[PDB]
Amino acid sequence: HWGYGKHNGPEHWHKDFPIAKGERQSPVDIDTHTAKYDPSLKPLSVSYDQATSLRILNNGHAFNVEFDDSQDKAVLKGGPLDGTYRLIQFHFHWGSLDGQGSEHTVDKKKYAAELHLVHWNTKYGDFGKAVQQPDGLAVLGIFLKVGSAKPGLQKVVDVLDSIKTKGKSADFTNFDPRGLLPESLDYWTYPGSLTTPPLLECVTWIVLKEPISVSSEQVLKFRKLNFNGEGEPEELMVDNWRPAQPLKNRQIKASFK
Ligand SMILES: N#CCCN(CCc1ccccc1)CC(=O)N(CCc1ccccc1)CCc1ccc(S(N)(=O)=O)cc1
Ligand SMILES: [Zn+2]
Repeated sequence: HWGYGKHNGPEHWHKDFPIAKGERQSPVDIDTHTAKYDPSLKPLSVSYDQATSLRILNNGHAFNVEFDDSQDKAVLKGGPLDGTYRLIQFHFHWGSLDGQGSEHTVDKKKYAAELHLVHWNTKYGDFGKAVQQPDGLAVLGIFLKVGSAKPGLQKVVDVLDSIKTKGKSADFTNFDPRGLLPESLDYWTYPGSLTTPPLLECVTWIVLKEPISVSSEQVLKFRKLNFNGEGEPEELMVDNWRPAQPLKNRQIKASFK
């Protein structure tokens, strides 16, 4: 099955998922000099005060912090979006070294990791229906660079020992995702896709310009996770990122001058 290795990685995905070579694939390189300021874009509205986290899961490709999305509790609105998008989960992509790990790049620069806060358009009723729609999802992407620790990330870091291997989950209630945001909500936006199989072209990408800083020790703990299940040979969960895909007939818009 698909993964991030030599024999099942991104260059192989198109055989099972031909949309891998489609017209609106993600991630992409964000060329900052070519992105155009769009004064029509509204400020983002991130309303996470009532978020209800439930569980953290190692799914064999990353780890997901899952939320209760059966009501409008933590929602994303505004910016390029029409309607209300409910937070369902967040996860990260990261590298084996501090100079790689992000999926999006900025003027070809790779960050150490990238956080994805995944939201779905409530007009489609459930997440499975939303992924079948060109405007079904909104993913808020946030770059991580290595420097000072992010205090709001530590509760995630400290539970990773309990979900080392594929298929392990742990209770993860009362986690506040507002502690993972940078100061500025300035962003770039473009129409794209899920960055893993099934690579569905259902995502409005909103990528924040300002990275958050995490410590070397925090990212080192991400790198102790495993792709494998328990009782299988250890394969470290590192370099779980897809590289930049062709922009094709798309324009990246900036919320800021
Ligand atoms: N069992 C099992 C796992 C099944 N998942 C969903 C469970 C679900 C939840 C609500 C309603 C229906 C189904 C599957 C699941 O999540 N994805 C697969 C596509 C999908 C979505 C919904 C239904 C079928 C397939 C999305 C995974 C995904 C990939 C990449 C990014 S990224 N890097 O672009 O942000 C974000 C999220
Ligand atoms: Zn992702």
